[PDB]
Amino acid sequence: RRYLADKWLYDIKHATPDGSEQSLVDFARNAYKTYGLHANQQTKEIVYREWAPNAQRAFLVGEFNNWNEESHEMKHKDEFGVFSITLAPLENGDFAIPHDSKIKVMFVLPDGSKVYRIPAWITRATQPSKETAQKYGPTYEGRFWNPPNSYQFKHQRPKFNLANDSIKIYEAHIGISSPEPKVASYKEFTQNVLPRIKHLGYDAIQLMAIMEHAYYASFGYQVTNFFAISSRYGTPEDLKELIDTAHSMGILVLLDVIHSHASKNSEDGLNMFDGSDHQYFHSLTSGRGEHPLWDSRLFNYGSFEVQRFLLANLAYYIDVYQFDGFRFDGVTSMLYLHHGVSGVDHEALAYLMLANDLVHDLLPESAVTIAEDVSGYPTLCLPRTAGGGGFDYRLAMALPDMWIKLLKTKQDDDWDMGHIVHTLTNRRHGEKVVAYCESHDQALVGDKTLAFWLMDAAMYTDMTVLKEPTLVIDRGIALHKMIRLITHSLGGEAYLNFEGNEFGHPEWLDFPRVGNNDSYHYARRQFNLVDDDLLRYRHLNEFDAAMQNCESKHQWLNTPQAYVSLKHEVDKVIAFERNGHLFVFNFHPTQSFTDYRIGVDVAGTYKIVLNTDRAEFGGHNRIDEAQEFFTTDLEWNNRRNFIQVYIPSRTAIVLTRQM
Repeated sequence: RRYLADKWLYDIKHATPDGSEQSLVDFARNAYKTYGLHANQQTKEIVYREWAPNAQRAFLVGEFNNWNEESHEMKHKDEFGVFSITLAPLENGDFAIPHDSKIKVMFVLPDGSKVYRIPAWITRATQPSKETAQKYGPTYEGRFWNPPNSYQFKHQRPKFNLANDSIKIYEAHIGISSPEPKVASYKEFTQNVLPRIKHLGYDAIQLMAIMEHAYYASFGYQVTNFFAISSRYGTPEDLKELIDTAHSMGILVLLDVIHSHASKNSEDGLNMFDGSDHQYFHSLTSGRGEHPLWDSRLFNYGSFEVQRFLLANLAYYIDVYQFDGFRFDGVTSMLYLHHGVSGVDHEALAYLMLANDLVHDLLPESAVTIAEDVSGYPTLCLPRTAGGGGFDYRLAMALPDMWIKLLKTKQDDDWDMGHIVHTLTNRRHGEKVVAYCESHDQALVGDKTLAFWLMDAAMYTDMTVLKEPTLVIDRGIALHKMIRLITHSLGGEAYLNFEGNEFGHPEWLDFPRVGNNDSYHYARRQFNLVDDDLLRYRHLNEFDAAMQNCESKHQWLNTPQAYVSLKHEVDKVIAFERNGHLFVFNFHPTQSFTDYRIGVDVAGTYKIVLNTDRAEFGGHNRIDEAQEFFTTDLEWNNRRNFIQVYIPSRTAIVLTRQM
């Protein structure tokens, strides 16, 4: 439709001093090696460069020259609008700027006034002290990171081929990852939570809220400093070790990348960086719209230095931190000119195309990219040789709403099985999907988790092991396990789980904020319930670990769609097959079934590999897992063979073929 992607690539490849040709990787590597600030370890010189076309003069200031506005003026802009400076070593032979001290760049504007900014490619920035804040407000401060010894990676990236391998994703947030009302750290995650995720068996960790942001209750979505990992949890070397460690564990690490919008903050953010309304962002008079959920600003992808900035940002996280891939947030607001309330923004789309090219050129056959897109735009996840966007996956954001309607309005006798199957299997061919049954927003104040819809206030008295389950608690535990498993096996090409729902976390989540007196009482995760043996929460957690490890041995996610054979409206039973394996579910409120027939297409002997009625999962142990299920050579539910099962009221099972 438009050929902006190809025009922009020719200019990249002949942007050399002699006119000779270079590669796209060479462009983005030479950029993060040439822009920002860089120390020379052999001569002790330092070089700094900075794009700022609206500014007339530029001066580097900070603790290293006592914020002097005259002594370190940069050389005149070249024909591309870039200031530059070489700092000689001091007379004693030392670097002229000390390590982790505070710095700013000052610009003189056309009207002669002065503004103060954190440099745009800085690698660290920090929240102010209570004394500074009473005076100057809540603005963050930027730091010059030049340590005496940089962390040296010891492990290679894990062996991974995107086309062939499955990926199961644990969605996590560093700060809430403890039972205490506080902000937890990178090192605590490395030592206390990486083992829990390895026990549960996920392939990858999706890190939310890593790009730096000042407003905590925004869950990470309002970004201020793009080349800086967040300081409220620790330092750049702490994170490199966290990733080196996951890599030794065989775990890929992905970054939540927010390139859809930016914070409205001015001094600690990019809004009005060089004084003007039109450097990184579209001007307000351009009428190019606003984000419908977040008070924010939007980028101008057509500027050559903005392409250099965002593309170097991707190569920097891959090369310098050894991240393995990305989830792009807010894709629905980027794709459309009305930002989600059918007319497409082709400049924003061309940037995502070039971004997918670079990332796959950097790690041939291994790199991963994912999209957050409510709308479901077609061709987003097809390759570039076929005209596509180049994404590998998208999220399945409609599924959680099906379960809420069921519990609020219907008696148990009146559940509709055919409606449940249709919702889970409706996806577009060639465009792979990440599925889940409740989202990180459903866990918040004012909302209700799955667990609360099922059992209500009786969770605060009758979740004890000491008394036999009441009628309400028995019903509730069984349904919580059945809902996750049918989502995992029937609903997509990858899986996702939000921290805490793997065990039925009660009550709600709430960050510190004005309406609760900045209370951290609900800004935490009661991992301690999993560790208490007088309660039933551990029953749900042990079920989750068994689900994930089953998939890694018997692949079923990154494979073709399932064939479904049953969905009965008076008995309330569902059954299907995928990548050669078999799945069965019974939802009836009072009746248990003996000798129920189930269909199967490849003859042989089958054995159960997962079962929800285990006592260790809170069940009543009515089901015998040592049984061999031989196939009968007779057609059933449109398959070539069948087996016969016993399934009590409210239980589910999975089976595979013995070679």
